[PDB]
Amino acid sequence: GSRARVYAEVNSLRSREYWDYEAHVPSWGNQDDYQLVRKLGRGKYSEVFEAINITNNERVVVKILKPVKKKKIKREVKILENLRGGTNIIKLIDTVKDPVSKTPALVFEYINNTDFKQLYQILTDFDIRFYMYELLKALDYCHSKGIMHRDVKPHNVMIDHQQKKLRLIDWGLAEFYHPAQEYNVRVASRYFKGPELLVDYQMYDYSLDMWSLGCMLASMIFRREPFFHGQDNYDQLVRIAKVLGTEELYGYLKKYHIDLDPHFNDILGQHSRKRWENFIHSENRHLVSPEALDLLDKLLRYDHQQRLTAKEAMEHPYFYPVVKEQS
Ligand SMILES: C=CCOc1cccc2c1-c1c(c3c(n1C(C)C)CCCC3=O)C2=O
Repeated sequence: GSRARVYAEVNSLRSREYWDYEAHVPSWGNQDDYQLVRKLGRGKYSEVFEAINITNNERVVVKILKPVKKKKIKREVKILENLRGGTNIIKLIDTVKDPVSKTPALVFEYINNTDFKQLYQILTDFDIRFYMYELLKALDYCHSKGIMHRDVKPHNVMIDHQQKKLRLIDWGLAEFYHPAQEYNVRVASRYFKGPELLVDYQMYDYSLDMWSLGCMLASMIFRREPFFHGQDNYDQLVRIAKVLGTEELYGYLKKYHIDLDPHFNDILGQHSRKRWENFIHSENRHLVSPEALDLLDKLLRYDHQQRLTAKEAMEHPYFYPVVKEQS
């Protein structure tokens, strides 16, 4: 089997009520205090609005939850409660219901997001270090709280590039980590799915989020977004293997006794592991240092166990300029 190298037992060591979200009873406040201003987006199970609290004029974001198992709602609510105060985790202001329909909604702090497509073409070297460090604070926090996000991607990382504020949003796929538990591999967005998901390995952990973070780092330093652009879940693994290597994939599978869907036989081909320097060219050279490549190499690894933890990544020399500035 497999276990997280960090925070493996932290839910076991807490009160059952911490992680037994099905038993959680939220306190549902009154949505009538909020005026919806504009639609910001629509997810598979929610729609999101900018809003104003009419009682105090606070600008907020209201996530109206579409009908789903109330179990999934309790999970997201309990996770957000447990993460209260966490650095760079979106702040849950309240849990409310339409007082007539009883439809639930989550009220979050507002962030003035700069859409990532334009932003990621204009970041400086220091900006990338800064924002990756801020995102790592959120991941180390949630991992330390026994929670895997399972959907790290640019669309879930709100960045106010004027105030230099970052928040990790959309905890609707997040789950509690318990050692030896088998999890659904149908999580994360295609381009950010770790190889463990793509090969149907269910005994994954916090390190899934570190793969996704590595994908984001690669896209920022190299200016190829998304970095691994699969056409489907099968092709996603092929795109990874064309960089990390096919023999290297097979060694990973063998180590964890992972069975490979035979449809991969016709599409993986044979590929040597590539040097990360191969992705450097005149348009991105100013963003790519030895430190950046060393960090990236330690995140984008097949073996989920040997990827850096969020804390190990934060301690890497790549972030020394950020730490010194935050003196
Ligand atoms: C214009 C962008 C700002 O958007 C914000 C800002 C603050 C807080 C949140 C969002 C947000 C949330 C959620 C979603 N957005 C957006 C991306 C549409 C979509 C998926 C579900 C979700 O939770 C926030 O919590």
